Amino acid sequence: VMSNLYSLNAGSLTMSEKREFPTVPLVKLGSSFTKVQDYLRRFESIPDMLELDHLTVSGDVTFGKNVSLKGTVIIIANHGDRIDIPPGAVLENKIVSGNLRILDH
Amino acid sequence: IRQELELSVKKELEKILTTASSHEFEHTKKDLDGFRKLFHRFLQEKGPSVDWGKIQRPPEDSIQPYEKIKARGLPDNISSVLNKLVVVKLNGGLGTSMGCKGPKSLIGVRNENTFLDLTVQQIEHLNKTYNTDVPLVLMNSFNTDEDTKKILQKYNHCRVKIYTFNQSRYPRINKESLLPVAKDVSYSGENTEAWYPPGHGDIYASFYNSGLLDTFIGEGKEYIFVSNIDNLGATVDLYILNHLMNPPNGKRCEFVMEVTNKTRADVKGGTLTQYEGKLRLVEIAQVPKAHVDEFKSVSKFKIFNTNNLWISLAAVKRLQEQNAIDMEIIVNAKTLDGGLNVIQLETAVGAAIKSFENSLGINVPRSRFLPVKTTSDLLLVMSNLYSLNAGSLTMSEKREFPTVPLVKLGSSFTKVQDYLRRFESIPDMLELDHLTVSGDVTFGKNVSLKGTVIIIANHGDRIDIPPGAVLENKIVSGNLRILDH
Amino acid sequence: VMSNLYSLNAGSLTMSEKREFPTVPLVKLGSSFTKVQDYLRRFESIPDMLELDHLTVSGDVTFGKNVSLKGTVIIIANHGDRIDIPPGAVLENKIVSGNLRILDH
Amino acid sequence: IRQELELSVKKELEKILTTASSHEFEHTKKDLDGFRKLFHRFLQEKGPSVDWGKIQRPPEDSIQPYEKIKARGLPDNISSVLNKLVVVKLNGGLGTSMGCKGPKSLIGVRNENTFLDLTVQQIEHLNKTYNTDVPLVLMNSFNTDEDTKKILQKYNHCRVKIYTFNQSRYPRINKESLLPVAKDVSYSGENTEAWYPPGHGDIYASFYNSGLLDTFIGEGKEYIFVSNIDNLGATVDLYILNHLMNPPNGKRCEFVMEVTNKTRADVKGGTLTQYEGKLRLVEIAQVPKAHVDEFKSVSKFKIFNTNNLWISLAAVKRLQEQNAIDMEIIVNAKTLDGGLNVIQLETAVGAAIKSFENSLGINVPRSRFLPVKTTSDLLLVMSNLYSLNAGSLTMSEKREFPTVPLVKLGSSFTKVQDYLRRFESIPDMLELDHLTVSGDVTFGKNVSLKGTVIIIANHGDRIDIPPGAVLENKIVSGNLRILDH
Ligand SMILES: O=c1ccn([C@@H]2O[C@H](COP(=O)(O)OP(=O)(O)O[C@H]3O[C@H](CO)[C@@H](O)[C@H](O)[C@H]3O)[C@@H](O)[C@H]2O)c(=O)[nH]1
Ligand SMILES: [Zn+2]
Ligand SMILES: [Zn+2]
Ligand SMILES: [Zn+2]
Ligand SMILES: [Zn+2]
Ligand SMILES: [Zn+2]
Ligand SMILES: [Zn+2]
Ligand SMILES: [Zn+2]
Repeated sequence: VMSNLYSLNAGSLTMSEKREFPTVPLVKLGSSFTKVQDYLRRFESIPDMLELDHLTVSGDVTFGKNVSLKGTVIIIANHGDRIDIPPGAVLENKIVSGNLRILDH
Repeated sequence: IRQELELSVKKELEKILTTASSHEFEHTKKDLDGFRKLFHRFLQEKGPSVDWGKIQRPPEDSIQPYEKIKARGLPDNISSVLNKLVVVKLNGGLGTSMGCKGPKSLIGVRNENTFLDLTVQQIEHLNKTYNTDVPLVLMNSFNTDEDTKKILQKYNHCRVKIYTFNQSRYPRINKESLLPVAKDVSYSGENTEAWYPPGHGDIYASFYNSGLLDTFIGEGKEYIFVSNIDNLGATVDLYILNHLMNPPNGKRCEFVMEVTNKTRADVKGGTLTQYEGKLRLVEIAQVPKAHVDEFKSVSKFKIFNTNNLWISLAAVKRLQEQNAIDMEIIVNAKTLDGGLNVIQLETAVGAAIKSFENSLGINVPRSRFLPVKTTSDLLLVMSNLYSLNAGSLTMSEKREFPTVPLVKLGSSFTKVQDYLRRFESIPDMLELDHLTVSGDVTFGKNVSLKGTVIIIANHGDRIDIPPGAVLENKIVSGNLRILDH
Repeated sequence: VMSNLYSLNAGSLTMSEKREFPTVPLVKLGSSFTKVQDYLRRFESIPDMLELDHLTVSGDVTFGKNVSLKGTVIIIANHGDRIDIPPGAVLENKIVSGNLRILDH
Repeated sequence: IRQELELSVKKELEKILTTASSHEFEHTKKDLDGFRKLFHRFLQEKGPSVDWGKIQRPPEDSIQPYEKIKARGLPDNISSVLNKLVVVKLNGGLGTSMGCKGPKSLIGVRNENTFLDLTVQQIEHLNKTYNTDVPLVLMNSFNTDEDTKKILQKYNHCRVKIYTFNQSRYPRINKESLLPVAKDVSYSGENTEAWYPPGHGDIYASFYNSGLLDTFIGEGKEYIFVSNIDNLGATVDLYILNHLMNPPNGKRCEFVMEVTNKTRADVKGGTLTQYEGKLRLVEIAQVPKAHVDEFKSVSKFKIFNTNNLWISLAAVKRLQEQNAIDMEIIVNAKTLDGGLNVIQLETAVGAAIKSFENSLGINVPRSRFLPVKTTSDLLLVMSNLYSLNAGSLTMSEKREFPTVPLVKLGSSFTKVQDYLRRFESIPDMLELDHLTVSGDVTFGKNVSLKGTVIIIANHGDRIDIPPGAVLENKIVSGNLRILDH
């Protein structure tokens, strides 16, 4: 609902005219995202989901600004591990797993 | 300059020619002739491109929905139309994508039936029920010709007339220097890396030179139906056939291609446009990089090409006789193990649709387009998700939702041996929707996969899904090993 | 006592006649199964132990519905690791170990 | 509308006022008056209020190269010229960024010497060698005043007259209400929730009201040298002082700020320009909408402000008693304990340069601009890379190349306490160019770092660099625990 997948007017949401395929994508964020505070925290910005179809996020994950999610994206971070998807990242039909931490210099 | 290039290449080509066993010299000469013409055309125009201004969406009567065709009903006498048809299957390729050495056609698909077994079973059963005699023509390649002929013996008692004709063989040409890399050696020289099957497209030239189209046109045949051996959906359709040999208002269509609607997946290409009065198959490479996104857009172009084509022998002969048959030049670059950057010129059978009169598209269900590119497809096709009869696969009546699920097995599964190894049995996928398997994974017997199952095993780790396991909308990760006690 | 290993009638328990041999099997559930609450929560249902001899389960372990245990089963989840036995899983003469998490979708 | 709301706010402030300290009651209003003036002023000009056209680059001789001043620069008499000067240091800052409450000035920088200790040392040694009497003055804040006045007992016997004055404290203002945050709890609820220092501008208002202006101008002082206590480079320069009090052609300069060339790091600061006939300090904020990217361009504006200023007390009195002092209103916002969003108004001391006659910048070497803001700077300053003499740091002459090396310590090193703990001694960094350390890292005694050194201890991991280790153009990673036996 927050993504550009949808458009809001007069308190009414409708799917984007720019959605190439009429269907609503599938998105399952893990337990790390369950609480709204956490959800908001972990998305630097709401990524581009206009071309998205499947999205599975499981572990400890974060999203920088201007990430773009297309088609089937399965990001999975194992227990203990964490994944920091860098900003501007374009994930299209990728399955991304492991343990990556991005730190300030 | 360009002329000097051409003539410089060709007399070197003449030098190559001088090497030949007489066994298959004259048939070599033609191929060289064919190549050379391709090369003459190659430099006739460069940066092959299309004027986007002159492009248009096809008229609504130029791509008819298959359900109208089926609406019309099947023909009054199936025999008389089946006897006017000939089945052609493309067999140019081998199972290296599936990690098998031999021709693809031979890889086992379901219950010890290989692709070829399935095609043969189909046409045979077709004949047996309709008391007709349809031929099967296999367009082989130098990589598959021999490997393939060896096994044709199995079909001596099966009720079908299997033919064969070898596709051309063109020299790979170096990229920087537009010269051929061949050392004037035969096939036996292990210089097979210096040759290639031009195109699925040269079939016109290859089918003409084989003399089978004259046999068949003389034998009272009107149409050939070309498809791939791996495309399990490319059955011979009696409705499409009816619309071909009993045409309404007397419109004879020389060339009709099956198209289907695009998914976000298959945006790849092969969409019909109206260009300069006639239908044209347009591929992404042909489109400028300015309008490449607009070309992919599903509003403007809703369909794409299934290389299921029905063509009239007559028109093939007429057009090939005149060299009026026209297809864009695919310049395909490759770098092989030897460490050599080369290009190889080729053509796509579909692209010729613009040279035929009254060319037509018909939007067939995806059911007719089930390419088995890789082992994940195999998993679909082997499961109870599908049902096999007379070499024809159809989706299970027990599939609650009409869609085909999505399945992506990792690199550990890529090779058929590995795939078979890792599945103790083919699991229940009747209720499946998404399946992603990534790492080192194994499946015991009587596993059941429902909805969205994402099994993921990390690098190094391994997952042994125990037998009888029911995974429904689960995402399972980690490292579990099950050992015998 | 809870399994199909015993049949209950009018309060009275009697070992199932279907049991091949009159011997009672050996079962040792780890510390994570000591409290009745955990135990109950950790077995989505009572598995099939009618052909069981040896059951040893140690560590963080979870059972799905309809699991079938036969002969000798040893399930060892190390410190920090968990093991979720998927439902319907039949284990017959096996030692199963490692770290496997089964999450909903 | 705006005025109607302003007066509404003024009433509230009067409601604030009625509570105060008997002994410290009155001046509060003086501070408060300054506040409204600020409020009036900030509503007077809403928006950019500055075009892009009238701005031009400073003409040459607007700013003179320090090398030109140092040429035949030392005065014939250094006592008399020093006797006319008073040193002012900005002490209204805490070391919370370095993880301590205390005023930043009190944080030990080198060999148990604090920033203050260094300054005091410097001017004391000045006095002792040149037989003069230079005063030192601290601009304190309500966060540092008491804490500073408590420890000033140290320098009782040190030959230097130290004075102190507290800058104004203004009430924060709510972003939507435009009314004072005014929790006023009372101040028992802490100030950060309740009050703030106006940033550097006030210096003119509070330095006058303290009576020190009249004192020093009356004592026989002509000039006042302003800088930060954390800027180790900002020493009393006798050459600048000579070009200042003994100017050529008798042209006296009432205001002069030291600027320096912009490195890639210092492209975010404010820069000197010529606007409407006079030199002015311009800020990013001052440059709305179009033409913004060019401001950053080092081609257009090659220098930035060091905040090392020299001013005439006479000019300050003359301009302050006329309220002719004009600085661009700066508005900033944030909140935390309040769980609020809050606005506070302040000004900048450097901005006032426009309101002075014969304003003149000078381009000093970075030698004089060395702001110690983080532990990473402490490591740099504490190392053999710098030599200490009488509170003055100078880069080692042994340093082959004049450039300062880059060093970045991790989150584990942010607090000076942790930082000190993690270095059994300051390593040799004299041949260092590039140092990056991240994670749980510790250094033994007599470590030597040369060239580029990257030390990465991943999450959970520790790295104990063994003592005496010499690391030269290495990147060390992993997990190593060195224990005692
Ligand atoms: O020069 C060649 C190469 C391959 N083949 C045969 O045909 C198939 C090659 O086609 P495939 O690898 O299945 O993909 P494409 O070459 O793109 O051709 C067809 O199969 C694709 C399956 O996705 C469809 O997308 C295309 O539209 C359709 O033209 C192989 O099985 C070979 O037996 C030939 O006859 N000649
Ligand atoms: Zn031969
Ligand atoms: Zn094989
Ligand atoms: Zn459940
Ligand atoms: Zn000068
Ligand atoms: Zn300050
Ligand atoms: Zn002293
Ligand atoms: Zn600490």
